[PDB]
Formats: sequence, structure tokens, C-alpha cells
Amino acid sequence: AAEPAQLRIGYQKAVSSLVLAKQHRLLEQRFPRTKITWVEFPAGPQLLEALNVGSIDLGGAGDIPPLFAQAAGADLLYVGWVPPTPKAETILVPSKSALRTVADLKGKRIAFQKGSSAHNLLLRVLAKSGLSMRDITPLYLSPANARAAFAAGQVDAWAIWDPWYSALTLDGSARLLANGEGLGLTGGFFLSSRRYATAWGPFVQQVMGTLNQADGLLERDRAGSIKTLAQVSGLPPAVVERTLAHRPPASVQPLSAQVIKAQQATADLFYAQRLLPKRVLVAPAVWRAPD
Repeated sequence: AAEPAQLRIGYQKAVSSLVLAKQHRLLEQRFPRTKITWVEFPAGPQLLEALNVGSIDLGGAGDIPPLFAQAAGADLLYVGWVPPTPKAETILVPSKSALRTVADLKGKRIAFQKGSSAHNLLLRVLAKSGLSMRDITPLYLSPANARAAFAAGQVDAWAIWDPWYSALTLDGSARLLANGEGLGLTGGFFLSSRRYATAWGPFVQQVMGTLNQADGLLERDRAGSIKTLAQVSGLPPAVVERTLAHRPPASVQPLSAQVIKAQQATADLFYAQRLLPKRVLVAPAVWRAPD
């Protein structure tokens, strides 16, 4: 039964299970006739941009990047859903800051990756305090660049995820102002080019199956995962351990009805909030393999 000659799969190092899947060569083991090429991206929108120009054909992101890609005319497929890790989606403020509530974010400069989960996190948390995206000043910055801005004192707050959350709260750089708990965050997705998933559905399904198993390493191989992740990232083991503490299991699985509806609701909310140029229809982009 035929399999593709190559999988250029995008990933974000923040996703510990993918780092491990990569390190442990899980896909290579499962697919010995496929060249597995892991391509790192700083965040989701970057990975999505790459998917759209064909630099990768599969990759993981938060819920928001594919909505922005779709809005921009990307003909992508949702092929897998990753449960949310709301403790790991955070708004941080410099620890020296007098900001102590979400309300205090009004009129502040908030760094975040545009079109990432953080964008949604910020929108949702701001909304609870009667603040919209127009009540803050966004600094649209990739994680590394936001980290530099935050270190330079150029940001009042930063909507970001692990490991930055763990790293900066543990070393005293940041205070947690809010996380994603209580928001019914959707989680994230594995996205595919439509051609690749159409050509190689079973394979894509099996890839998801293998990635699904990778997430389990964090629990069933905690101490080894910590050692490996710390080693690979250069992060302190204590930081790595804290990132694992913030995560329940979040293994990639098929999109359920509620997940797809939740993603549409987010699409609708972004459009309603004038954050997307087009209304996005999620369902036509949803894929599931036969079986």
C-alpha cells in the first residue's frame, strides 16, 4: 500500500510531544519509506504561511492561525484536533509592574503573536472586563521577539504560552495576570494541505495516530521527557517540569462536532470583532479519514 515519498511536517518547539516525536524518530520508525522532514516554526501563523506556499504539507498550530489563514484564502484542511491546555495559555506582565488585574490592561501595550491562540486568549479575557482589542495597543511580535521586547521593558503585558510562561515566571521576569482557564478554549489543530490529505489520507491518519501516542510520553515517560526536552531546548529541567504540570493529556484526535462548532464560534467571534477580513467557514475545511 503506497505512502508518500516525503512528509515535510511543521512543528513548534513549544509542543513538547512533537519535539519528542522528532527526537525519538517516531514517524521514521512507523514510515520507513517516507522521508520525514521536521521543519520548526516560531509560532502558528508562520507555520500556516509555510503550509500555504507548500513549504510543509502538515503541521500543528493553535485554533487561531488556521482561521487567519482561511480568512486570507488558504485552502487548508483540519485533519486533527489537539485538546486545549488553558493553564499554558497566559497573559504575563513584567513582575515589577503595578498591573494586577485584567482591567489594568486598558490602554496598555500588549505583545502577542497576531493570529495565534494568544490573540484569542487576550480577546476572551479582555472581553470579561469589558475591554476589546481596540482598548489595548497590540505589539504584534513572534515569541522570541516579544521576549526581547519584554526583557527591554517595551511591553506592559505579553500573551504567550509555555515554555515562556514557565520560564519567565520561574526566573522572576513575569507575573501571571491570567490564563485560559474557564474560557472553553478549543485547543489546536493539525493542518494539512488539501492535496496531500486527499492523496494520502490513510497515511495522514496514521501520522496523527503516531503523534497521538507521542503526547503520552509526557506522562508515561515523565522524567525522561523532562531530561530530553531540557536537553533539546536548553531550558532548565525545572522549567520543563513546570510546562508538563500545566498540561493535561492533549493527544491529537479527530475533530468532534463540538470542536468544529467551537472553531466556527471562534471564527464568528473574530469576524464580529472585526479581527478577520472575511467570514470563515470552518466545516468545509474539516477532514476525517475513511474507516
